[PDB]
Amino acid sequence: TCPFYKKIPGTGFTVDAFQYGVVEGCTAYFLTHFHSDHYAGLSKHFTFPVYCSEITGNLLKNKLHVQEQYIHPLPLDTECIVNGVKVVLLDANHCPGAVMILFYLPNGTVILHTGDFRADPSMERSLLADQKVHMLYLDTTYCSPEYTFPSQQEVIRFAINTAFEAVTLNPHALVVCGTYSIGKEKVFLAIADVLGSKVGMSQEKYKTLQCLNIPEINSLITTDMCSSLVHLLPMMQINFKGLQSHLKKCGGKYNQILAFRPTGWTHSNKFTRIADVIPQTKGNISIYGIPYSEHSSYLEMKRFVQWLKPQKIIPTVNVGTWKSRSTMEKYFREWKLEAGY
Ligand code: NI
Repeated sequence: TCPFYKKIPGTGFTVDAFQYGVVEGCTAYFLTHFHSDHYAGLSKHFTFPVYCSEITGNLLKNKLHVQEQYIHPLPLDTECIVNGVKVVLLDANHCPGAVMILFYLPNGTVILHTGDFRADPSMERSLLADQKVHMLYLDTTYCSPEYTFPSQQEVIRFAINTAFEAVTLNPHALVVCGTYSIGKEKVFLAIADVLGSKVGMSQEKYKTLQCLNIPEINSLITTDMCSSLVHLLPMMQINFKGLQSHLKKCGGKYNQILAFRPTGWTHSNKFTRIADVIPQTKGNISIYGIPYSEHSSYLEMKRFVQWLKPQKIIPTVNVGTWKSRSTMEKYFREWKLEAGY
């Protein structure tokens, strides 16, 4: 059955709760973003109302084939009414179309659900600042002090300079970026822009990108692999064997590959800075690991929560074991004692 952390008290609303069949009492199902864990169970066979951003609605319509009658897209930063209750969708700074939801309950309680988010100080000057938030449903993916990572902009700068140098040294080098879902598009778009190229990709991936309301998108991406010097492949193919194999397929138009694997955190965040990063190399193929994160680091998460000062925190990630929950509760109490709420 639907866990309590996916239910919004004193409404018949749920959030990211599509895998439990019909939820008893639920009149509106919210979807924060189009990542398979959160949408799990949604298909063309679903027949209840789904509330979401416009981008998330495009994806539901075109990729999952959910019938149009059940998709209720809402604009961002706008007070809207859903089944008699005031809501606001906010940018979550996660992947394209990802939202946080602010719920103003009839009794006067205010609840923020973050979805998946990368906390940022620009969130301290949104509609959130206008009133007290009593309960927070929090993306706790990286809720432990070891999880540090650079800014998105540091990582992009590094990727840009690396790619430009390599293709100026060898104009027959191909650049490859690994991918498995939406998110982290700035990586391949910024590399292509510095090389004066479109991004080449499969038909299914192009169809996904064509849903995301990216300005001038038709000038940036193509299905003609031949005509482009940046290619997207599945993350699973970003290894020496998969990359040599792809290079054979391109028809000797290229004689070298430089590849990037955007990952989350991995244990080499604890020593290295982004400027020290060096690739793994085998012959004419080099693979760079770059920690481009779309989740809050420990410090960004802590800052956001200490500003917000919620009366109760409800974790939404790593809640499956008591050890994890216990560990998280310890950090929440520390934050509260330091900040005086
Ligand atoms: Ni996500």
